[PDB]
Amino acid sequence: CHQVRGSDLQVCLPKGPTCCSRKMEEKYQLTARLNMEQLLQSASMELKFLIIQNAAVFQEAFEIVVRHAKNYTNAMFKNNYPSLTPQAFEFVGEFFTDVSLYILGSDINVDDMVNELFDSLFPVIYTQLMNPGLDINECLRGARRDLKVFGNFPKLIMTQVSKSLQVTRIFLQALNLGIEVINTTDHLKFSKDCGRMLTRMWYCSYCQGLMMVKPCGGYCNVVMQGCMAGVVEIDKYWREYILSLEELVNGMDMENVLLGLFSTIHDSIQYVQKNAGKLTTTIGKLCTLSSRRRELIQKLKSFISFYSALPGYICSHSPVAENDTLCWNGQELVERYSQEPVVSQIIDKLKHINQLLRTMS
Ligand SMILES: *[C@@H]1O[C@H](CO)[C@@H](O)[C@H](O)[C@H]1NC(C)=O
Ligand SMILES: *[C@@H]1O[C@H](CO)[C@@H](O)[C@H](O)[C@H]1NC(C)=O
Repeated sequence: CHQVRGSDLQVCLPKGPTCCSRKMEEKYQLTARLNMEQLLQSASMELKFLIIQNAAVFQEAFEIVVRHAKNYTNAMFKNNYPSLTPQAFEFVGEFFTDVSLYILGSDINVDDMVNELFDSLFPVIYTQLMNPGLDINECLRGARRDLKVFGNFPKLIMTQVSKSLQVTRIFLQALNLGIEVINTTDHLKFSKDCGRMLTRMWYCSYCQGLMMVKPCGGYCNVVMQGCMAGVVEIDKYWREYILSLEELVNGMDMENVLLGLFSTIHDSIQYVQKNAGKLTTTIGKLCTLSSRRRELIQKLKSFISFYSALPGYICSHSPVAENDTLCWNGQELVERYSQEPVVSQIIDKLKHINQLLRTMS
């Protein structure tokens, strides 16, 4: 043994003498772990950055659309229903606040936003528009629904906005989930047998005192196919996630729906006032964007074989003798080579988001 870069070892199969002890064997084991990790990192980096890019852009683009709709809706109220301000400035803000929250994954029930909106809207219509001239607020909030003053305008808005806010939410959910599974890949822990085999493949030749010999490609594939056995099962679910995503995008907006809200609300106010006469009395008694989507799907399809091409990536981006001549077989230099929990969580997450994508478009 010159420079290197009995027997009681536990990894390197000792044909006879050996250059390395049990302690240098443990060194070689940890550097195999570090090496596999770096390689997995490099495999997943470009795809990870792609989805990180678009998740950040699309989130702001959608946030811009909500802010613009809020101000337009606020301005339309200020201009057409000044008697309803400043109260309108408050329930419009309440609604679009929940819009963004619902878009970004918060537990928000759409039927509320609409119902809270109309529950807040009706008392100020009654007091300021229908019968001009504080303790009686809660009665009017209850009579709004008990007397169905807006007809089916709330249901109409409910379906108008729930369909458009659901697709936008799920699109952001799927982008962030892809980041989360791909980022999990470079942290995948493998079996101890795989680690011992990786050590034999990459480093045990130095223990026999060889300097330039590389492992056989065939030996690398048998080793890698054995290491990535659970990982390759993820391929079919990843391909369905890509295709389901491509389905959603080809089917697509939220701007028109949210911009159109004031028009629908205004007609709902007109409906109510068509009944002010009798309604007062009873209440008296009672009381390039699309271009970005395309380019993302284009780049995303180029990575559709990520999990199936992964073992080949590790073998090709490490020194191997793909020729299978004068190569290291794990225990001797040969002339020609002859012969889950975390994974299941990735599966489950891909299954869940793939249902959500399917049943949308
Ligand atoms: C548009 O709406 C958003 C809502 O948060 C607000 O921050 C922004 O200042 C508005 N722009 C105006 C009022 O010019
Ligand atoms: C990636 O995974 C690591 C470890 O699991 C975690 O610390 C990090 O926050 C994750 N990053 C993203 C963007 O998911």
